[PDB]
Amino acid sequence: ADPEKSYAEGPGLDGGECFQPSKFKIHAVDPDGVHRTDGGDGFVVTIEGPAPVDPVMVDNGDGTYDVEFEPKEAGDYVINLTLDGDNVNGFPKTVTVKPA
Repeated sequence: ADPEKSYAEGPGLDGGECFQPSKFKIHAVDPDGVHRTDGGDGFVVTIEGPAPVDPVMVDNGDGTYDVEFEPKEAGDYVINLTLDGDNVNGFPKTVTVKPA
Protein backbone atom coordinates (compact mmCIF):
# COMPACT_ATOMS: atom_id res chain seq x y z
CA ALA A 1 0.00 0.00 0.00
CA ASP A 2 1.18 3.57 0.60
CA PRO A 3 2.48 3.37 4.19
CA GLU A 4 5.69 4.91 2.79
CA LYS A 5 4.46 7.41 0.18
CA SER A 6 1.61 9.25 1.89
CA TYR A 7 2.10 12.95 2.64
CA ALA A 8 -0.24 15.91 3.29
CA GLU A 9 0.90 19.53 2.92
CA GLY A 10 -0.89 22.86 2.55
CA PRO A 11 -0.88 26.57 3.36
CA GLY A 12 -3.12 25.59 6.30
CA LEU A 13 -2.17 23.94 9.64
CA ASP A 14 0.86 26.20 9.97
CA GLY A 15 -1.09 27.69 12.87
CA GLY A 16 0.18 31.12 13.95
CA GLU A 17 -3.22 32.71 13.31
CA CYS A 18 -6.79 31.46 13.84
CA PHE A 19 -8.31 33.98 11.39
CA GLN A 20 -6.31 32.42 8.58
CA PRO A 21 -8.06 29.86 6.41
CA SER A 22 -6.72 26.39 7.20
CA LYS A 23 -6.62 24.11 4.16
CA PHE A 24 -4.15 21.48 2.92
CA LYS A 25 -4.14 18.82 0.19
CA ILE A 26 -3.15 15.21 0.86
CA HIS A 27 -1.37 13.07 -1.73
CA ALA A 28 -1.09 9.28 -1.34
CA VAL A 29 1.07 7.00 -3.55
CA ASP A 30 0.79 3.22 -3.63
CA PRO A 31 2.91 0.61 -5.40
CA ASP A 32 0.83 1.02 -8.60
CA GLY A 33 2.10 4.47 -9.63
CA VAL A 34 -1.13 5.82 -8.18
CA HIS A 35 -2.64 6.92 -4.85
CA ARG A 36 -3.68 3.40 -3.81
CA THR A 37 -6.31 2.69 -6.49
CA ASP A 38 -7.95 6.16 -6.58
CA GLY A 39 -11.55 6.11 -5.31
CA GLY A 40 -10.68 3.35 -2.81
CA ASP A 41 -7.75 4.96 -0.94
CA GLY A 42 -7.79 4.15 2.79
CA PHE A 43 -7.13 7.85 3.42
CA VAL A 44 -8.53 9.09 6.73
CA VAL A 45 -7.61 12.66 7.65
CA THR A 46 -8.91 14.71 10.56
CA ILE A 47 -8.06 18.08 12.07
CA GLU A 48 -9.45 19.71 15.17
CA GLY A 49 -8.89 22.47 17.74
CA PRO A 50 -10.77 24.77 20.13
CA ALA A 51 -13.45 25.86 17.61
CA PRO A 52 -16.87 25.03 16.13
CA VAL A 53 -15.82 23.73 12.69
CA ASP A 54 -12.89 21.57 13.87
CA PRO A 55 -13.46 18.26 12.01
CA VAL A 56 -13.27 19.12 8.30
CA MET A 57 -11.97 16.58 5.79
CA VAL A 58 -13.09 15.74 2.23
CA ASP A 59 -11.88 13.38 -0.53
CA ASN A 60 -11.98 14.41 -4.22
CA GLY A 61 -11.18 10.93 -5.60
CA ASP A 62 -8.09 11.97 -7.61
CA GLY A 63 -5.40 10.52 -5.30
CA THR A 64 -5.34 13.91 -3.55
CA TYR A 65 -7.74 14.81 -0.70
CA ASP A 66 -8.26 18.15 1.06
CA VAL A 67 -9.05 19.10 4.65
CA GLU A 68 -9.92 22.57 6.07
CA PHE A 69 -10.72 24.07 9.49
CA GLU A 70 -10.96 27.76 10.51
CA PRO A 71 -10.96 28.94 14.16
CA LYS A 72 -11.77 32.53 15.32
CA GLU A 73 -9.72 32.99 18.54
CA ALA A 74 -6.54 31.58 20.16
CA GLY A 75 -6.14 27.85 19.57
CA ASP A 76 -3.74 25.03 18.72
CA TYR A 77 -4.28 22.46 15.99
CA VAL A 78 -3.94 18.72 16.18
CA ILE A 79 -3.73 16.88 12.88
CA ASN A 80 -4.61 13.35 11.87
CA LEU A 81 -3.79 11.99 8.40
CA THR A 82 -3.73 8.24 7.80
CA LEU A 83 -3.30 6.09 4.67
CA ASP A 84 -3.07 2.35 5.59
CA GLY A 85 -3.83 2.51 9.32
CA ASP A 86 -1.00 4.82 10.49
CA ASN A 87 -0.54 8.61 10.40
CA VAL A 88 1.99 10.69 8.44
CA ASN A 89 5.09 11.99 10.32
CA GLY A 90 3.57 15.49 10.55
CA PHE A 91 -0.11 14.93 11.45
CA PRO A 92 -0.16 13.56 15.00
CA LYS A 93 1.68 16.79 15.80
CA THR A 94 0.05 19.92 17.13
CA VAL A 95 0.42 23.38 15.61
CA THR A 96 -0.35 26.49 17.70
CA VAL A 97 -2.26 29.72 16.96
CA LYS A 98 -2.41 32.74 19.33
CA PRO A 99 -5.40 34.97 20.17
CA ALA A 100 -6.33 36.08 16.66
